[PDB]
Amino acid sequence: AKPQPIAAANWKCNGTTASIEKLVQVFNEHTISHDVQCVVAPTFVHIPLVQAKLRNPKYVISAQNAIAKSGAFTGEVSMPILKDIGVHWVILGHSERRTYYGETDEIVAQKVSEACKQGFMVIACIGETLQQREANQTAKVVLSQTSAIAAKLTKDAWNQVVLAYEPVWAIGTGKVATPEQAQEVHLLLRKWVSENIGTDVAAKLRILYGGSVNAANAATLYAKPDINGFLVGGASLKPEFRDIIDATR
Amino acid sequence: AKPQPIAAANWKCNGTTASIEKLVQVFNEHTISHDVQCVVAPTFVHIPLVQAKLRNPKYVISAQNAIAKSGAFTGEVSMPILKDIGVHWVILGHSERRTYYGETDEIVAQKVSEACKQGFMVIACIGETLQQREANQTAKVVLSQTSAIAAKLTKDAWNQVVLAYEPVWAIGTGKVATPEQAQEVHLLLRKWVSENIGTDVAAKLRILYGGSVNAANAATLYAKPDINGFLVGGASLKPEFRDIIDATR
Repeated sequence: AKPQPIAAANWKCNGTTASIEKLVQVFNEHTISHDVQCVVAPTFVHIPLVQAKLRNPKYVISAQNAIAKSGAFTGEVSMPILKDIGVHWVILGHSERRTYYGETDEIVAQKVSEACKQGFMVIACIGETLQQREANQTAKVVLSQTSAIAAKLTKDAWNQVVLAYEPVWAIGTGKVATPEQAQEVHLLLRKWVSENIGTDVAAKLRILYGGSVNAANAATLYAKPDINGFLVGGASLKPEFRDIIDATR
Repeated sequence: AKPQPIAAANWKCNGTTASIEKLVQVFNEHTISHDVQCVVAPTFVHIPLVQAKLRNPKYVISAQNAIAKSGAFTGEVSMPILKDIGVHWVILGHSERRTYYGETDEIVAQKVSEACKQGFMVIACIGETLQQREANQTAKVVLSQTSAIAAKLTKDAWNQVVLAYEPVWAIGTGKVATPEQAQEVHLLLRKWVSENIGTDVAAKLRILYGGSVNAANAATLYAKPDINGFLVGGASLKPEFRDIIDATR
């Protein structure tokens, strides 16, 4: 049996107080009747508003990034600061951060390890570029990204790990991976985890797909046996996030 | 006559809800009886708490960084998002961001220009390294940093600019610039502004000093004619920020 699914909203760098209040009300009013962990990841400055307004019992709040330690890091938000304010989920290694903001495999791996030590649930993002896919390097890349993370984790830390496979070419581009494309990658990831980390770990691990998930494509993705839900960007700013949650039934 | 001074607290990546509530109460209870703009720059996730608790009428709240535009920038906070939530001050180009987080002169200049266009008051940070100082390059460096910013500003934008001269070797090191060291740089900066931007602009411009400012050294710094207040890191997490404010009398 599949583990508990996750439907996660990565709002990225978007929102106003008014738009968030309206969308949160929509999410609150959508009654969910199956076992699913819903996640909303607002910008840092919007975390308190979401904490104040979001009440749907299936939801938890995540940060979109963090640094490991407090101190003289003007502009950054640390893991201890998030834990103190009640945020104990974090997205780490998103492609935008890997690409724009210097986050190498080593940096991502270190952040994931620090977050697990500090008691976070971590949505750790992996995924190949268009060039890597066309060179037949998808497996090599996602396994190298995953193994880099794994090298800094104890076995027991994996209870806190969620993988999000987001092919870079599918992020924001209007070009979702097909169910077959996504399932092939999720299958190979789960096999690696089973063999390298443990059979128990692999059975319980959520491996989410992201990159152009929408209300219309989500259910046929979720029907694949190794897809455990979604990390949703653009559609998660809209009422159709409700449909995406319901696609994990 | 000097323009209105500023006393600015850069909390950097520090705080808990409990510590912030206590410190804000201390700041609230310290009654200020002269014309000074006090500024507190909390981490992004702490902005709403500070907005809720800080009531001293001499204070405004600043961000420690921003990006110019909303969109698909996971982990970042944009200038429109800050304006919407009521934050209309921002620190840009802090040395930690120049050094750790890729912010070149071009990047800082672009951010300052975008922030001014969006109606922010901007505390734009400049300053030389220890090696640059020892090579007799202090003036060259701070004027190059300032001119890079200036090249992207209209004259009228300078009504929104505050410069913060923070020699890198003084930040967090227990080694404040002497009043004479700081004044020499502030004098040369103001002369450049007077000649390159305008005499009116230079007379009104606040040029703040930062780098190891504390309660005991602040008044003799402020006595210098071209120092208009302070950008304070470590001491601003403590009750002696009150003394620093009072040193601008």
